[PDB]
This record gives sequence, structure tokens and C-alpha cells, in this order.
Amino acid sequence: SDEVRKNLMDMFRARQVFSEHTWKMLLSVCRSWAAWCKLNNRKWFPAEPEDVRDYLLYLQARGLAVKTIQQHLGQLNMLHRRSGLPRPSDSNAVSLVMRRIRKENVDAGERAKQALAFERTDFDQVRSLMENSDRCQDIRNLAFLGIAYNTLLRIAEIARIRVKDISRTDGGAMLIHIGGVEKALSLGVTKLVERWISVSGVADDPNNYLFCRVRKNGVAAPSATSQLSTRALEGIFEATHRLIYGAKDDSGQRYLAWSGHSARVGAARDMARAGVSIPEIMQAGGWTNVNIVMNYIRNLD
DNA sequence: GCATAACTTCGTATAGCATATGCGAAGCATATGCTATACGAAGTTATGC
Repeated sequence: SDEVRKNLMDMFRARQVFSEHTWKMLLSVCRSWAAWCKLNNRKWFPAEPEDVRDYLLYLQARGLAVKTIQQHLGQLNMLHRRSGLPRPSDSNAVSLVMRRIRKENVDAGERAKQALAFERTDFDQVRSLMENSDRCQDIRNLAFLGIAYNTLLRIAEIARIRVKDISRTDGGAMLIHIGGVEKALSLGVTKLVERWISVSGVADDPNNYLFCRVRKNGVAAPSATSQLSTRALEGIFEATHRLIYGAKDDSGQRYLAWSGHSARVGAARDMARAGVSIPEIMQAGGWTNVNIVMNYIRNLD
């Protein structure tokens, strides 16, 4: 850590701006490179392309998915670039091995994953079960899913919306605004969000976040400044799934239960089942055209 | 005086997206950098008997 961290902080001085997600990632690549570089002693910072070739073969023998290795190589090249040295990716051999292992592991039959779809009928079932609920933290989850499906928002978008961010019409719909665009909400879940607001009492300042922590004994808490962590919002979907079905299987496979994208895929696939014109889908999601939309539509029943 | 529920901070793995190049000479298929989940685990503190 210390030596590598102090080295990387030279780049922090030289290149101070990144997403919190990027500079998290580069450090965790460098940890693994340094560890390997110790366990077979070679010079640690200035890369030798033959050593990169050894490293890429060592990773390929652990059978990591090709999307991982291409990222490790990317981060190494970023580090050389912003430090001010020739890029290891300039090596012909490095390219040759990358192409070879890419073809090999593709021929080995890997597939990209796709999340389980939160189709409309599951929402209707869980609503039919929880509609009678009065325990506060049930109400919260029932409202949350009601928005997170209908409005097609990304999980880290909906986590942000302040009560200031919401507009209301008496006897009608409710409208939501997100960073110059406005999105509109069905006359059902309006009643759920109204119930949540009126029972929890978060409305004392529009600057409060609409979603907030709730404690063991059923009393809510306000906050103007502390948001609910997305790691708990995934803990909503996974909990309600574990309420409708038994526990996850021990095979360790991923996407065995709903996650943040299960709403988007559920909505898109249901709209395709409704026979919508696909450009209307692309307009609703705002998605720049790439075949991921087709892949979500890949099959119906 | 200790046990518990519901949540917050780290870490090592993959998917999304915006932009750019070829190849061929019009259009877009494939390639490249950067940003964001999914999951298991360790750690926090308020309420309770």
C-alpha cells in the first residue's frame, strides 16, 4: 500500500480529477500487479512487455472472463500514459496474445449474462400480498418498487430525488423532474407515495430526501443531507424475492434473484409483449441505439 | 449489562456507454476509455429486557 499509494498520489497531484469509481479501480489493479511482481521477482513499476505477456497468461490460466483481462490491460496502459512512458499496448506481442486468448475463450462458449425480469405479474402479486400492510418499513418498500418499475429510472437516479423535486396536481397525476426533463406517474402508485409521505412526515422541508432510514421499532427518521445507500436498495429487491421464494441456490451463480436492472428489463420486455414500436421504447428509455435493447427483447415466452 | 435489527464502508469481479476509427469510399461494424452494478463480508449503534 504505502509505497504504491504514495506513487499513485503523484498521479493524484498530476491528474487530480476522476470519478470515485475510477481511482478506486486503478489502485486495486496495482495491488494485484505488485503482488505477482513480488512472488516472482521483477522490476515493479516500468513494465516489460514479456512480463505483461506472462501476467496475461497467468490470468488466462485462472480462466477469468475476457472482459476482466481487457480491463486489467487497460488500466496498466492508463497508468503508463498518465505517468509519461510508452504504452505497453504498443507491443505487437501483447496484442497478439490478447487476440489469441480472446478467440480461445470465445470459442470456449462463454455468454454474457442477463438479469431476471421483474415482469408486471410479479408486481401485481407482491402488491396483492402487501396491500394490507401497516408496518412502516413494508409501506416504504411497496412505494419504492411502485416507482422504480413504473418510472424506468436507474437505481442511483431514484435514490436522489428530493421532495423539492416532485410536482403534484390535485385529483390527477404526479410529475418528477431530473437533471430539464420531466416524467409522469400512473394514478395507482400516486396513492402509495401519498400514503408514505403522509404517514412518515418527511415533508417538513422539501430539501429532505424522500427515502430515508427506518429503525427497528418502526419510527422513521428525516434527513436533509444523508441519502440511503444503494447497497440497501438492492437489499429491498432481494428481500422481497426471498419472501416470495426460497433462499438462493448454493451454486454461486449470479442473477439468481432480482437486482436493480430487473425493473428496466421487466418494463422493456413487457412493453415488447404489448406490441409497442421499438423506437417508442428507445424514446422512453433515452437509450442510444445499440443492440442491448434487442438483446433485452431477445425472446418473448 | 448484553443481544439483536437494519444499515454503512471495502474489496475483487463484470456490464453499460460514448466515441472513435477503418474499410471504402456510404455507412456502419468492430474497437477503445471511462463509469457503474453485483455480491460477500466486516463493522456501527440504537432499542430492548
